[PDB]
Amino acid sequence: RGELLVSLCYQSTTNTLTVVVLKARHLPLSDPYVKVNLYHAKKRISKKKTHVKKCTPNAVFNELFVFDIPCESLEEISVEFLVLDSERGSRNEVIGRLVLGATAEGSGGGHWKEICDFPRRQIAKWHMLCDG
Amino acid sequence: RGELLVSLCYQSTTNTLTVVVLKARHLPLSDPYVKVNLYHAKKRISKKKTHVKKCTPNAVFNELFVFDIPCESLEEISVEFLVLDSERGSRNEVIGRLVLGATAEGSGGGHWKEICDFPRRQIAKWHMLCDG
Amino acid sequence: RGELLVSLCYQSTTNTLTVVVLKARHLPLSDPYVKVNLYHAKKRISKKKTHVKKCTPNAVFNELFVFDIPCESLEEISVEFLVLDSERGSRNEVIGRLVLGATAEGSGGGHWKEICDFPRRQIAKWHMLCDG
Ligand SMILES: [Ca+2]
Ligand SMILES: [Ca+2]
Ligand SMILES: [Ca+2]
Ligand SMILES: [Ca+2]
Ligand SMILES: [Ca+2]
Ligand SMILES: [Ca+2]
Ligand SMILES: [Ca+2]
Ligand SMILES: [Ca+2]
Ligand SMILES: [Ca+2]
Ligand SMILES: [Cl-]
Ligand SMILES: [Cl-]
Ligand SMILES: [Cl-]
Ligand SMILES: [Cl-]
Ligand SMILES: [Cl-]
Ligand SMILES: [Cl-]
Ligand SMILES: [Cl-]
Ligand SMILES: [Cl-]
Ligand SMILES: [Cl-]
Ligand SMILES: [Cl-]
Ligand SMILES: [Cl-]
Ligand SMILES: [Cl-]
Ligand SMILES: [Cl-]
Ligand SMILES: [Cl-]
Ligand SMILES: [Cl-]
Ligand SMILES: [Cl-]
Ligand SMILES: [Cl-]
Ligand SMILES: [Cl-]
Ligand SMILES: [Cl-]
Ligand SMILES: [Cl-]
Ligand SMILES: [Cl-]
Ligand SMILES: [Cl-]
Ligand SMILES: [Cl-]
Ligand SMILES: [Cl-]
Ligand SMILES: [Cl-]
Ligand code: NA
Ligand code: NA
Ligand code: NA
Ligand code: NA
Ligand code: NA
Ligand code: NA
Repeated sequence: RGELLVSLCYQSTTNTLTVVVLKARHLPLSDPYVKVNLYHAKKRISKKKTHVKKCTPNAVFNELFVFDIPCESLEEISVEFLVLDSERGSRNEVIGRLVLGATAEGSGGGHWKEICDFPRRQIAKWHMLCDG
Repeated sequence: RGELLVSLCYQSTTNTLTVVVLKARHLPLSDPYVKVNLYHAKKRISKKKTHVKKCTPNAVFNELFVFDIPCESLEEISVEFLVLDSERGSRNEVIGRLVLGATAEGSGGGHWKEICDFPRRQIAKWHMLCDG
Repeated sequence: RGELLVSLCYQSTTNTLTVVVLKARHLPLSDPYVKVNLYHAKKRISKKKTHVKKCTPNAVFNELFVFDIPCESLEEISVEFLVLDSERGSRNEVIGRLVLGATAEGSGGGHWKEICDFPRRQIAKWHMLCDG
């Protein structure tokens, strides 16, 4: 399913979280874009999406987004990244998915821990994409 | 007048200020670029400009600039951002303006305070543009 | 030989180094790209390259790379940047070179010192390119 490079920074004193969708590579040619959903517990509270890159298994997005965090910490916040193939005339297929959050299974888990442990530091990591 | 997303980082021990013009959105189609002027008190001491994005109310610029700061603090330094419409054959019109500095009125004010309070941290914020 | 703007951040607790190739200017028109080699002592342990920008003495690359550092510090690590002209049908010529490392001669030297002195801070600097 490929890999996705993302950078996040938690502005702890101002309750914002900045998320940069940097690049994807080794995607399963597709016309990728990335959708970013922000959840508070299980409720989606915000969504963003990048521009689409045409016909390529590797795509530089470089898109920074700013999220408002409606609570005093990231404990119940999670971020969902969806790499989708833009296709006219049909529903866009999910190429891969990545979740970061306090209970996220590994990759996503450690990156989120670091984000919470180091507020105000932008941290970037490559993650393997899962089925979505 | 739209909005402009910018990130700044004050390298206090080396007297440089890095300014990233990230994106504009909801611009009043125009062919936007952004000009960045740096002032020490009321004297312009440096200027930069981005490339132009063609025919669009939303534009990803992603342009980082490095400014030399000729004094030991940011107390008398201010940064002026101008979103302009590139038009051949006439003076380019100012679509909107944003000022950050110690006496700047609100948005620009708080972002600058944070920049001075947190040297070496890159901080990004959306700002409403004013008439210019 | 022109100049190259690069930003680096040493994630000291996780042994990764993030390197952003931002822009080149005043290049000697060429079709520039940048190759980035990582050395541990004198052995190349990783390599990356940007996309190429066509026919221009100034080029925005904005490419972030993540390097694994196989040791506990940056003492014996160095990073080599090569600005090359992409040319079909012949070996691509090196337009300029830049080295950052503990024993690097000046520019590269001070930027690397700052990188080691300020782990987790992304630091950006313009450097003059040398013959390569
Ligand atoms: Ca808190
Ligand atoms: Ca498609
Ligand atoms: Ca599926
Ligand atoms: Ca000072
Ligand atoms: Ca125009
Ligand atoms: Ca006006
Ligand atoms: Ca160490
Ligand atoms: Ca060429
Ligand atoms: Ca040579
Ligand atoms: Cl790889
Ligand atoms: Cl979607
Ligand atoms: Cl969705
Ligand atoms: Cl929503
Ligand atoms: Cl939706
Ligand atoms: Cl945003
Ligand atoms: Cl937290
Ligand atoms: Cl990584
Ligand atoms: Cl909006
Ligand atoms: Cl202008
Ligand atoms: Cl002006
Ligand atoms: Cl000037
Ligand atoms: Cl001028
Ligand atoms: Cl970009
Ligand atoms: Cl600059
Ligand atoms: Cl200050
Ligand atoms: Cl904001
Ligand atoms: Cl110059
Ligand atoms: Cl090469
Ligand atoms: Cl090489
Ligand atoms: Cl290698
Ligand atoms: Cl090689
Ligand atoms: Cl990489
Ligand atoms: Cl070190
Ligand atoms: Cl510099
Ligand atoms: Na939000
Ligand atoms: Na579709
Ligand atoms: Na300057
Ligand atoms: Na004009
Ligand atoms: Na590596
Ligand atoms: Na060649």
